[PDB]
Amino acid sequence: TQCHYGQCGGIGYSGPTVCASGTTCQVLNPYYSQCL
Repeated sequence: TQCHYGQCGGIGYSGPTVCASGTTCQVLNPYYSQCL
């Protein structure tokens, strides 16, 4: 699971899209999404 403030990823990101428990994948930009 992607860590806090890590890039969970947006469109085109096939890596760890699911953030760790306690963090939410928030889409900031189309391709850039971060675990807040």
